[PDB]
Amino acid sequence: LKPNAATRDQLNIIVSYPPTKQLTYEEQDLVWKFRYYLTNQEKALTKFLKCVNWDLPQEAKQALELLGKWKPMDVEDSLELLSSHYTNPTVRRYAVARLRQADDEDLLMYLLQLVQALKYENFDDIKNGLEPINSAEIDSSQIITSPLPNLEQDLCTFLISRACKNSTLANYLYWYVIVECEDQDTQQRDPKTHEMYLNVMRRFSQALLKGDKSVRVMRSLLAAQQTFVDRLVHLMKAVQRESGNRKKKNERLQALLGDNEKMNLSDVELIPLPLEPQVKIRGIIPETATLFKSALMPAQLFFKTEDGGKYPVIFKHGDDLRQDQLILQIISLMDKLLRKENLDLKLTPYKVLATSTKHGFMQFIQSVPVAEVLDTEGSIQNFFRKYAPSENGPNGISAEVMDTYVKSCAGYCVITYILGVGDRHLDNLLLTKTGKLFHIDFGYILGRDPKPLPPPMKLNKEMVEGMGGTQSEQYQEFRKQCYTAFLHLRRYSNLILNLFSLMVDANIPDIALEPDKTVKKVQDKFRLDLSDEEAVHYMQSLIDESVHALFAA
Ligand SMILES: C[C@@H]1COCCN1C1=N[C@H]2N(CC[C@@H](C(F)(F)F)N2Cc2cncc(Cl)c2)C(=O)C1
Repeated sequence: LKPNAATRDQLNIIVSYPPTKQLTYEEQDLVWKFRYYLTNQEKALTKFLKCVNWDLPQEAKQALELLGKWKPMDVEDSLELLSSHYTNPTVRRYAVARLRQADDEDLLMYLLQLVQALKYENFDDIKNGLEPINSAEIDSSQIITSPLPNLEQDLCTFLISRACKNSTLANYLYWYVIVECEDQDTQQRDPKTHEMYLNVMRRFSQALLKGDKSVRVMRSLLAAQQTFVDRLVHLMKAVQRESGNRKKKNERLQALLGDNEKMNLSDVELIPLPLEPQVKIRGIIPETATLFKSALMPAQLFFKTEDGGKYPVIFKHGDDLRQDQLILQIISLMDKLLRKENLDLKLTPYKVLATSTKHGFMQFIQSVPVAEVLDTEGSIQNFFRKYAPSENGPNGISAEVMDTYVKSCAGYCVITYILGVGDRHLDNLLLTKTGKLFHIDFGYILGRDPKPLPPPMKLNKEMVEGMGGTQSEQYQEFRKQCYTAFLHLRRYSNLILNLFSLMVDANIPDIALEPDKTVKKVQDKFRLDLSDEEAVHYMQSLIDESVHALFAA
């Protein structure tokens, strides 16, 4: 029953191993023996469930008795029980029971991954949920637009249940499920999975229709959004087909946008913007809409908002926004995590929402790429002097602007390092007149890069020069903020890792390459082998080596 002191210490070693580390057969044999003692340790549960062979009915049965008797697990820990690693129905109900304890604010932080977790759920239990054919004959983008006249819930039931009580959650659940239906690789390689997402959508549609006055209206709005996107897509196809230069294309873009009788995109009743449903839109301003220099022909569009505002967006048609959608979702979570630890590092986690595997939205943040900053003002400090001057301020620039700059440089240095962001150049490093420095274009992630031998630390001459060099007080503050952000993010390793673990079968280019090796790629950047004091030095070493190497050119 109770182990000795030396054994109690041996078990403690195991309980606090990283998630990618595999327990040995004898290691598990020990944990299995003292499973009743381990009951008082919530962090032991994870290690315990890794000892069970769910193909052995009595072992599974034995384990589930202990699950009900175990110390209730964390909401961050419950995300591990929804991964592909656990498919036993009761285990997955336990995970959901722990999510029933979370706020919608947190549920929203994990919803991208939760929608993905439906792939490991029971497809029949989801089908038998439909109250009273070829799957290709059922258009996903037509379900909501064609309305017909303790451990009780599974994941599907739960997500819909909460989506009816909350309009924001419903908007994302809808679009996250819409893109999972629209996935052509899933349709072709796993037809039974594609059928499931359709059944989740029909269940959601049905659930709304059975709801009250406010719930029933959510279904109309969702259908109004679908319809708007559908028409924006048709407008895009048209402009991309239009023969001529960018000038002739923009003429056609604004021409069609101006034609509300034909297109219905310039004047509409207030509908939640798919990208940020907290924002209601009146339609697109035609005259301000144009195409970017890019060969894809993406469009910058100005949405008239509920309160006279103008919300710029990038609408890409002919591209998959899911990888950028994941990266921006992680940067947002990491920013929220740092703020929770009272460390606001002036980050720019703009919104990205793929509305299909072929099209999506992006929240446009007014800025100038550092490339252009140099092409016109010659330096980051010259640019900041122009738009943000102060006589008493450091290097003849405002304190707030200088402070925001150092803070975001440090924030992004750590995040881009942890997420292993490749293809870094001055075209995708953006700067704001408030001092906000941020990265865009997440086409190369988790150590992937177009060029061979990419550096682990994405830092350059211009960035350091903008700080007033290596001997500045600012440079010292930069270092201090890097290693602080790092220790804070390392604290939330389990969560960042469990979420990435739920993206292995998501069809994210750079995750698909090595799904098995993905979690470890991230897990290694945290350097969980090192103590906080060691980590601080490891970070300072990265910075030194990086800076020395960049001046050596
Ligand atoms: C929404 C965010 C944040 O706000 C800023 C823009 N932005 C992005 N811009 C972007 N891009 C891919 C390349 C091109 C595009 F989309 F046209 F194909 N550019 C335009 C672009 C490129 N370089 C500088 C600027 Cl300001 C603008 C992004 O993945 C994100």
